Amino acid sequence: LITFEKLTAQHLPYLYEIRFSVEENLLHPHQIQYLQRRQALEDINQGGGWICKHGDDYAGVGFGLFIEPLIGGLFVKPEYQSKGIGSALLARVTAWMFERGAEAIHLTTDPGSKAEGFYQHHGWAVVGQDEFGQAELVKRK
Amino acid sequence: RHMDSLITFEKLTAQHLPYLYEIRFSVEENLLHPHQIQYLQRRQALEDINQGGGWICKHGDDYAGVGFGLFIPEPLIGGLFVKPEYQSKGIGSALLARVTAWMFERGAEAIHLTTDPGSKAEGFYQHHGWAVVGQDEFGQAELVKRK
Ligand SMILES: CC(C)(COP(=O)(O)OP(=O)(O)OC[C@H]1O[C@@H](n2cnc3c(N)ncnc32)[C@H](O)[C@@H]1OP(=O)(O)O)[C@@H](O)C(=O)NCCC(=O)NCCS
Ligand SMILES: CC(C)(COP(=O)(O)OP(=O)(O)OC[C@H]1O[C@@H](n2cnc3c(N)ncnc32)[C@H](O)[C@@H]1OP(=O)(O)O)[C@@H](O)C(=O)NCCC(=O)NCCS
Repeated sequence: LITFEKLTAQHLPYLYEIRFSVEENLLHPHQIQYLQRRQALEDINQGGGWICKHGDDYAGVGFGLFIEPLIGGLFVKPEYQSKGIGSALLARVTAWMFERGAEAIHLTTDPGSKAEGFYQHHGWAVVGQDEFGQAELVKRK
Repeated sequence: RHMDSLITFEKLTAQHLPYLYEIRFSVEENLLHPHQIQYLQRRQALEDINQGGGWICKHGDDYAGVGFGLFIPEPLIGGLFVKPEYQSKGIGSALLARVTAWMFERGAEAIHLTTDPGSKAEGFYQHHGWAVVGQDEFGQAELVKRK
């Protein structure tokens, strides 16, 4: 069955696997640096992540960070999308951020991507564009 | 006998995909460049693996190094990476030799690769008989090895 558990260092390979499985919100040049092992492990080790398994298959990953409160990543393999996994991960990360004391959470996403409407459906608002042309979204406590 | 019995080698298959990424992002030189992002997307990475020119190395139970050749679009070294903690143990040379021999056995008259100019890898390749022939469209050093 589908399980959600805390994302830990041992999940590093599967974080990459899920992240590179998606067909929208592909990795952009300015984001390469955050996947280098030392930085990816630092992100995981903030403790704001969950990973979803379908049996022994890794299905989705979501993590929040304080660097600034941010959704560091939210990705579900295409074959597991539209089953509630992304919403379940986002809800866990969002609650974690607010319990840590965040007043607002930020994220960026490809403008007009399916993810943009998904976040808006969950109460996030587009507030502009960053220097890289990504849509900036905010959710307040 | 030349290498610790703890170090084993497996033919690279689709099931190794997560560990290919893990090893690739562990290195501190020849970091991923913008023009190379596309080759890591799952469908493209699996297509690369499926050309059949790859091996992966484990140190004990820990994945340690990966190397793979391609014949399409042309004979190339598609990737060669060893985790920092497992470098200088013969793994990169072993993977390079395995891939190189497979390519030549299957008909390659020459193999090319690109690497960061002046990187440790550049000298490593030259030590194994590769020659710098120039630079590519991004300023990477282009190297060749001939049959
Ligand atoms: C975006 C993503 C994380 C969402 O996760 P998911 O598991 O597919 O989403 P869920 O199943 O939890 O929720 C989807 C549901 O939300 C609702 N929904 C989604 N977008 C909506 C919109 N624009 N308006 C109204 N409702 C919407 C729908 O009910 C939808 O169900 P449906 O697809 O069957 O029609 C996931 O699809 C994904 O990884 N996409 C590719 C990578 C990506 O863009 N990640 C975001 C990086 S910023
Ligand atoms: C480059 C890389 C693949 C080499 O693999 P490795 O497992 O560390 O190398 P090996 O143990 O098989 O061989 C190393 C030996 O090659 C020889 N060698 C290497 N560079 C040399 C040079 N410039 N001149 C002469 N001999 C050299 C040395 O004998 C060296 O021994 P040492 O490590 O004790 O000093 C690996 O270090 C790596 O992944 N580096 C980072 C990522 C990278 O640059 N990959 C290449 C992408 S194009």
